[PDB]
Amino acid sequence: GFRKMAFPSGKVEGCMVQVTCGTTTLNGLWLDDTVYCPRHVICTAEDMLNPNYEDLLIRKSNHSFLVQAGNVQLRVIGHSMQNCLLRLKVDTSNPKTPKYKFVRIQPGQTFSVLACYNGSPSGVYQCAMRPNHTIKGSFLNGSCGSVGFNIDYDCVSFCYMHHMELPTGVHAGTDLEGKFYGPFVDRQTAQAAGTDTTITLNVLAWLYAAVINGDRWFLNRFTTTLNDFNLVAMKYNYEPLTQDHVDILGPLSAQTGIAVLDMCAALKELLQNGMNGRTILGSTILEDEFTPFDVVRQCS
Amino acid sequence: GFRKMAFPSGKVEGCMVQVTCGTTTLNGLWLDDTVYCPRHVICTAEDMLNPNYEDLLIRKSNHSFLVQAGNVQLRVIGHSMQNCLLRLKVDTSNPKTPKYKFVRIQPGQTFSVLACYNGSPSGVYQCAMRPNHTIKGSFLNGSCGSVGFNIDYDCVSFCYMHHMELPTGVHAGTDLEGKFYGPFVDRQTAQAAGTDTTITLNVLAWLYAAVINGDRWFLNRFTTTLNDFNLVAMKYNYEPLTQDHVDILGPLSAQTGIAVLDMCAALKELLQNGMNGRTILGSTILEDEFTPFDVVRQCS
Repeated sequence: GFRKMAFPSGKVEGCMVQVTCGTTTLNGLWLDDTVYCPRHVICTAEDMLNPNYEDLLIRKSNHSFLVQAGNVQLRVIGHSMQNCLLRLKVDTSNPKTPKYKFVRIQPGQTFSVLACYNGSPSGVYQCAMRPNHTIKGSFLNGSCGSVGFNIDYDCVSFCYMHHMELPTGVHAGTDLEGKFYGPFVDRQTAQAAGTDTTITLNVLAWLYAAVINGDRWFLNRFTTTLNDFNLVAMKYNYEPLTQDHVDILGPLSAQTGIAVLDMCAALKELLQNGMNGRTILGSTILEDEFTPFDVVRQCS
Repeated sequence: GFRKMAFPSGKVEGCMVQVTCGTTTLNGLWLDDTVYCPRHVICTAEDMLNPNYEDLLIRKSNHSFLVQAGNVQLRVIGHSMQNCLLRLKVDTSNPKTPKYKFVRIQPGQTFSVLACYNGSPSGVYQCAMRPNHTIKGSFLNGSCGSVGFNIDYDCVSFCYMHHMELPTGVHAGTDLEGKFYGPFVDRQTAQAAGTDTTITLNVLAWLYAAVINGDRWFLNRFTTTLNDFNLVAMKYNYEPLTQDHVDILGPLSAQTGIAVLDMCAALKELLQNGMNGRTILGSTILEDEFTPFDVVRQCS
């Protein structure tokens, strides 16, 4: 039917390093003469419950950080903290640094994650930021420091760095300025994901994709309004829709001829009676990790 | 719950080229001083119904093939045919050639596909060879020449090249010796996928993964035998199981303590009554594009 596709990972692979302090190793991101990694690399098992990061960091020598690219040591010559990241100054600029920028993404948006083990890339996956500010993700197990990204023609937009696994096994992390997505903290403490919800905009996008594919069976038999839509959505643990969501679906509506509120109607009826024994795009679930942007890029 | 992860694509990205003949463009694979591409690149719209490949090829000059790496022309200096592939000799060895080999995979096995547009990589996905020798794939739309692969530490095992879209929109292709998977032909003709089935071994693997994850709810309440298992499988359009499949599940059985025939029992009961309103690894479908090998690599 329709596959979740990740961005090609080559540009990011050449930026993955290992960073070791003491007995703790994780992944860092080497761009130009900086390596970024989770600041929790400086913690012992005992530090991790309530780490004095500022104190811990200022006590550390540059020599205490072992940064390896493959097997090659890059000497650190400065360290500073940025929110919940370390910015390590290294003695070599990465010759493989791509064109990049750093972006903070919004809940609901998608990105690719290059899962790594101690600086070795092992695989790539496509995911979304959940409304509860986690990633369901479930590979980032022990690959803290692994990064999430989007690629716009030649430019790499880094948007996530993995820091922690929460109790449910979902992943929590920061943007590349070191600011957590969601209310989580980089310590080993009592914290849980909020209740999650289904990304309604993304489901609508996927319903447009199904239309783009040639599916029309599920088109609405009745009209809805945004309010009446949101009463059902929520019974079904879907995120409520706003007019601004309605607008985002503009181009897809244009491409397909199926008005946005007609599609909201179709989703309401799919939820209440249609997805009983039926499939769309070959699937029995309503996919929510494709954005309107993703659908246009892949289905057009 | 559990994500399908593709291999990192960097090694393959640096091998993607565009090959043009006449008005037809597609992707080729540049390794050492050879470029491989679908031989149907030499066809016109009219050739494509019943192409005389041998004649077409022998009439062609080397100059008639435009091979571009990015925007850089590689001059072809010989062409020969290999089954349904062209092997073009080019004047430059790819400096980005990784360690590679070519393997033919079996139905049921998995691989990563780097989907490209006219030699530009656009995304990566993980899929399986269907029992009916197609890929459900649904991105390979206009990216003939795109390749499928597995990566074993440092070595790239190329196993697929995309050639055609069949009427259902599934993809058909060859191994890197140019031999089709399945009964398909590289012409525009009357040919269809066979009826497909569910990859039973892979579903069993995923049930082991669920156990590895901490799920035990679905464990069998009754015993089965291989024969009695295969009567149900088939009602449900699952591929029958053999003893050799039973054996392949050896290591997973070892790791989990759940005997293989106990897991077959659990699947039979999941099919007949358990997957009614319930989920495994967060999903309401029984996943069949993870092999026993994949599960060990990802869940261990």
